[PDB]
Amino acid sequence: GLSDGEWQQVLNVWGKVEADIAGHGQEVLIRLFTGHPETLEKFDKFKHLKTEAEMKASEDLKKHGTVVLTALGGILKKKGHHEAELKPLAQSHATKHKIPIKYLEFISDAIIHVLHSKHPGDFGADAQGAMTKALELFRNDIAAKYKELGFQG
Ligand code: HEM
Repeated sequence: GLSDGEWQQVLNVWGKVEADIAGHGQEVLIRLFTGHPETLEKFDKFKHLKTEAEMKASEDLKKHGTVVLTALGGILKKKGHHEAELKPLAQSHATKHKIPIKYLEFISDAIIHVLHSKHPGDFGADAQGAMTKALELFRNDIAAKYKELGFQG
């Protein structure tokens, strides 16, 4: 788990995201889609986006970014006590959306990238460490739910 100090760092970093949830969410999804085009194919409603310019101009993509980061933020604020929040997300992502855990790794990495991109010099080594642990815990708890379901891809 994370220490109390680590959780405080995570939620301090999260304040940056909360100042511009839509902008952070958009950039995270664009980073995901451009770095890993296979991920776009899981989204019937984003498949039509043929260029990054189109992605940037998509108001629905920004909207989904808000949905994604709002859900993640609610989970992070539980500081690991997130079974009720996380279980349904894991199950919808496995059973309905068919999202391999690899893609959760990709989006976790995208979040770290976007934080540095939007806040260069203001996302310190301790902060990166703590946020990485939180995202690993999130991913790992999802992975346990995936194993329960026998879901791979
Ligand atoms: C931080 C990690 C993620 C969070 C917090 C998150 C959150 C959400 C939420 C709240 C929804 C709407 C409710 C639901 O269907 O459960 C959703 C829908 C969806 N998610 Fe995720 N998600 C994450 C990662 C991913 C990734 C990596 C992919 C694919 C590469 C993905 C694919 C989808 C798809 C296809 C939908 C349905 C979208 C629609 O057509 O409305 N998610 N996600």
